[PDB]
Amino acid sequence: KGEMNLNALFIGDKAENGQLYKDLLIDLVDEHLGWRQNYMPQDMPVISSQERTSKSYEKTVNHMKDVLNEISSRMRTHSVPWHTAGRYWGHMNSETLMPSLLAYNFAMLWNGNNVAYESSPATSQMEEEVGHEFAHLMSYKNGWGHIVADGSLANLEGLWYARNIKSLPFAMKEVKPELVAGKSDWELLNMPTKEIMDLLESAEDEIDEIKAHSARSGKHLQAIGKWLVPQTKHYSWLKAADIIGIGLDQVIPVPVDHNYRMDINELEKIVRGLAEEQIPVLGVVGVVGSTEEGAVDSIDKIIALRDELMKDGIYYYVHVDAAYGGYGRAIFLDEDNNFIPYEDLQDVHEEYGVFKEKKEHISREVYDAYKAIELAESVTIDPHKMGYIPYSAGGIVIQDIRMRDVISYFDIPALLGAYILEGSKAGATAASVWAAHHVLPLNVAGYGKLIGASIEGSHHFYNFLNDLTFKVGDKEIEVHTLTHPDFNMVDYVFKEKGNDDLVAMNKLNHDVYDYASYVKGNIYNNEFITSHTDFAIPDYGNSPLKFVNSLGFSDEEWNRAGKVTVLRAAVMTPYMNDKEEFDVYAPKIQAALQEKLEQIYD
Amino acid sequence: KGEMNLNALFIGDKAENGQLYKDLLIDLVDEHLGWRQNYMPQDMPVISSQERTSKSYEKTVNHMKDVLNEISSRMRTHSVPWHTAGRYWGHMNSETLMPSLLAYNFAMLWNGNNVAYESSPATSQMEEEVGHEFAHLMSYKNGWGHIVADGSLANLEGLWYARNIKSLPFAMKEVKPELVAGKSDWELLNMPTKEIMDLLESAEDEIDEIKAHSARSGKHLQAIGKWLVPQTKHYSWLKAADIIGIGLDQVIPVPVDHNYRMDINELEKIVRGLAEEQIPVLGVVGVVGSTEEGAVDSIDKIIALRDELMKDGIYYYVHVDAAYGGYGRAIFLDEDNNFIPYEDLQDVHEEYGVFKEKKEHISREVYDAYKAIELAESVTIDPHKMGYIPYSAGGIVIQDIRMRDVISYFDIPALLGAYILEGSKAGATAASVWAAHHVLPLNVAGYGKLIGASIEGSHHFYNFLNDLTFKVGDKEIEVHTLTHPDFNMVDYVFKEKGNDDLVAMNKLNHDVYDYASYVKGNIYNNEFITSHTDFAIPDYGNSPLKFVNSLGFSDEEWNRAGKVTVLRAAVMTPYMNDKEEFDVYAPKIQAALQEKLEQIYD
Ligand SMILES: Cc1ncc(COP(=O)(O)O)c(CNN[C@@](C)(Cc2ccc(O)c(O)c2)C(=O)O)c1O
Ligand SMILES: Cc1ncc(COP(=O)(O)O)c(CNN[C@@](C)(Cc2ccc(O)c(O)c2)C(=O)O)c1O
Repeated sequence: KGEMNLNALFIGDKAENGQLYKDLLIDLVDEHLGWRQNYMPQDMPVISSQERTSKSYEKTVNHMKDVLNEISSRMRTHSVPWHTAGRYWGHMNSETLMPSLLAYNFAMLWNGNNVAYESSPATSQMEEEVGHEFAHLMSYKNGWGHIVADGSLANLEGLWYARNIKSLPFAMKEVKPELVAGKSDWELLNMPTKEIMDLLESAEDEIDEIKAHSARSGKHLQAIGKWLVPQTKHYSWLKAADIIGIGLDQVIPVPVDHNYRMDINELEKIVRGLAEEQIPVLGVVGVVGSTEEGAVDSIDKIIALRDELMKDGIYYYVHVDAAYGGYGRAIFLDEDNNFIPYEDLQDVHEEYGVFKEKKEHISREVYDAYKAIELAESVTIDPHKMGYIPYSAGGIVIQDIRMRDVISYFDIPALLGAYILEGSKAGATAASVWAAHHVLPLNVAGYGKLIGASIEGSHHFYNFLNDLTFKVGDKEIEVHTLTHPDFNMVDYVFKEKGNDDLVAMNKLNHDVYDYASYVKGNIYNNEFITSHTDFAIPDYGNSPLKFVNSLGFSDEEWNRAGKVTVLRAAVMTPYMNDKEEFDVYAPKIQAALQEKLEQIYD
Repeated sequence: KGEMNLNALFIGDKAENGQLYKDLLIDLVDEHLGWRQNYMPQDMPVISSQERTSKSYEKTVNHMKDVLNEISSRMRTHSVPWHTAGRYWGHMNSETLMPSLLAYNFAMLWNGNNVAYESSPATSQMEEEVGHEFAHLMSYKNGWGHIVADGSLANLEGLWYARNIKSLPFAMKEVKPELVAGKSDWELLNMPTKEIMDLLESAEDEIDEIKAHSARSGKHLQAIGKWLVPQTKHYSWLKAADIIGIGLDQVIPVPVDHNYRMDINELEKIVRGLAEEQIPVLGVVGVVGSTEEGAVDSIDKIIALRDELMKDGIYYYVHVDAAYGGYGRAIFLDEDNNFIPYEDLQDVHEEYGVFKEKKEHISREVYDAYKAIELAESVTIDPHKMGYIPYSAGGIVIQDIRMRDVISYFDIPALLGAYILEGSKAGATAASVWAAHHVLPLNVAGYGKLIGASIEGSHHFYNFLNDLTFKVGDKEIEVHTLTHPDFNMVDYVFKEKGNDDLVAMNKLNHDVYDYASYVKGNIYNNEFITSHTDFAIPDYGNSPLKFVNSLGFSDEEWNRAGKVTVLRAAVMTPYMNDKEEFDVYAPKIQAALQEKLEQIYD
């Protein structure tokens, strides 16, 4: 429809569109109450007119008012103001899409459970569409998807899929050896996922028994392999191994590079060596959007490697943790859902308003990674992150809908609970995601413009911080950024011009956070709020060494400190894409930081 | 505060309190927008006055209106009208508490994540209170609890707790044998949960290593035991075994009686025999509130047995699945949180308005079961069920807060995600439960009156159906109820006076449902809606035999049909507690059923 103002799809940092929200909220509530009054309209109201004027009613209503007044006080005292544009530079949390908030409230009035079509048939159809929409976002042909409570529970379901998938070859031999005839025990534990599926889908009257001898029985859980994850992974993955059964001991950290993306060379070493040891890879986890750095792993090279190892009879499952950057793929899809060629990206992004300045914003290495998500088997995608959908809304997407039969217990499912890890779920959550996917198409005409604004605002902050020098009473403090953002997270540190004590930078940056957080002061009066993370050698290795040395520290001071405290800003605000609007909040950030540093040292 | 009208704590079956809802909704939204405008009030609105009058804005707003209009159409076409009182007699779904709906919407405007205190400190304190409130509901002293996305995910976390708990004895010997010195391998796999906890809490500088050798490593998952569940259990438990690692093969169905409650004698047989086989019980699952019958298992006798077997060195973990009836315990607690003596129940329930007619409504056998929930280790409680809190809100409660350290990864937790199975969670979900727990105390002064009304309305329907005879063209059809409700679910069947074909009753009852559902007709025009369930011998055994024979069928016709189709009504409406209000909807149900049966046969 030509052009779409994102400035109307949010309530606003200063409640600029608060009447629009309130008016559409009331219009929707009024439509639900009309539905209610006109279901069995011959029935007269059970709550009488005199009951609603009684003292019993007034005392109950006044008590509700007192409880809601206490919720209001606590929420307006101890809550964080990330709705503001150029003052919040911290965690992956900004404003949520008004269409989604309006739709959750509307559907919550029906209280539908999506575990069963019978409970809410309309919210259930919406969830199936949302999964078919998640598949077409990931270019998965004949794929599927479902909303998960959170992204940690979706990462778990991924391991559930793979755990049960690698267990199927061995089980097939134990129930219908005919399917896996002439196959070495090790050729079974290195069978491609497509073949395992094609075989199972062939044995119609045997799928149940093959699955009864699968990992669902509890056997072969240590034999299916070792889960390979980036070392800078999320604890959801550690927890996933513990719960699924493989155990934390069958998790191997794959080292990351100085851009904090998995070292594909090192992955090759780990995989090839474990295969010489005849131990399989249950699977490798690729991360698009790192928890602390916004780093996009080279899914392109992870999948390229898989192909090269298949010639040597080694296959691994690939699950993409795109909890953060999954919605980010929309910046690469046209209105016909085709991946835009890179040579045309900058031109298409000017035609659609994704980016306001015609320059490179996305590296071909991140483009190539986002593209190869279609060759992976499963993806964790979190609407409650860069989908700007309200919590709790996570998501999983599978490359082949048939895969759901490896998790299946017993067309739109009539019992989604028999195709998912969780049980009872809100259909309001589905209406929230469907509304957002329908106001904002999962392409360059909708979510692309929103993610583009997040990225362009991250780049303006990056360029602002890379020239920031202060002056705190004969103490010049310079700001230094960690790496060029692969998405929209800009990490940064503060340093005294001539302090070669990393423990002193790690204390400067800890003190900047302390002031830029609830730790010190009232959060309703903080002029700049940011996030903090420690990069410790136990988990990050010497991946930050290049950075620490660039700032003038030694490899011994690094091993002495044991870590670097980095400040993190996931720029999810969609208001700082315009350099002009950023240049208003620029002096407001510098002035705030000066005072903050001036309180730290005096 | 004397007396509390529940008729003001709901929007209404005919939107009687829709202005109150809308007015408190707008008052709350207005309080949030004021908070937003007055955080950094020196900042001028980024969305300009002219932007909000532009055609770009109007076209975007009109598209949002069109999407929300499509959600409205689909939701008002294919949704179920359970808000009505005496016309919906089906699944555990009625109206949700207005205080909770108002509070979710208010807190959703802050979009707080409860996985971390830093994200929303106010919603996080509310969740800790809600868990301390769940513990005092279950009389757990020094206990704790947390909100789970759903009850299936809470049942999983229970198995996570027990799986890791039984694994601790063996692991203790492998890291600090000193703690479990002089203990047989089998005395370790039959150690009481308190001792395992007291031992682990003693080895301060070793807990991490003991846990690293626990089931979290992936070892000893088949050695920890067999999970014992009622045969009429929920598939969440089957799924839980598959995911946790023990596997579906280590799940033993314990047979139920003709009241569809676990046969404690049969449990004794299974437990004692498996102990002679030297195979441990990972744990036994007790169910308060059955999925299809509303049956309360004798936790009293399950725990009594545990004590008796401990003399023979056999201990089992007990997890209570009170997803449905957990909130039901409030009907037994005084304003000082003491369990009311049974001899006084009827008198206290008249003093508090829990029951309007002074008669027995709760059997001493259900009282005794609800009381012994305090001796169990963990309980699944679903606010999104009989807590009348909106979906998705489930819950877990642990008898000892220290138990969280067996699941712990790394005062109010500063990272609840390291004490729970899930990750990112809505703080709005917490504000919804906290609001309900604060308007309705978890005792006889709040939730007791609501659950009492649900139960008294279930009893009036039970007594109505037990004398219901029709007349469909020389075909007299009589209604027969399954069992006396243990909570608020009344199961029932329809039968032709002289049809001894159970397959014909199972078709009569299937046809009654077909008409009383979305299967046949428009659901906005259904005058009576009910639920259906098949009781098959594979899962229910000969537990329905007494019932089928009472209706005049033979033990051969039972084995021929293989099942009985039962109609189910979980009376969660709080409006039918008054016989006078029920007697209005009584003729409206009989008239509807007559027509329904008259369509089936002609
Ligand atoms: C890269 C990555 N993958 C998966 C997940 C798990 O997702 P989910 O939270 O839905 O279960 C994550 C985790 N992301 N969540 C955060 C960023 C949440 C958070 C927000 C604000 C805070 O103040 C804190 O402390 C946490 C997390 O780190 O857990 C992920 O990053
Ligand atoms: C006794 C019992 N225990 C645990 C659970 C799992 O709880 P959760 O749903 O929160 O994950 C259940 C399941 N209860 N859910 C229902 C009753 C849901 C449902 C409502 C309406 C419908 O039309 C259908 O089909 C299902 C279920 O049976 O799954 C439980 O009963």
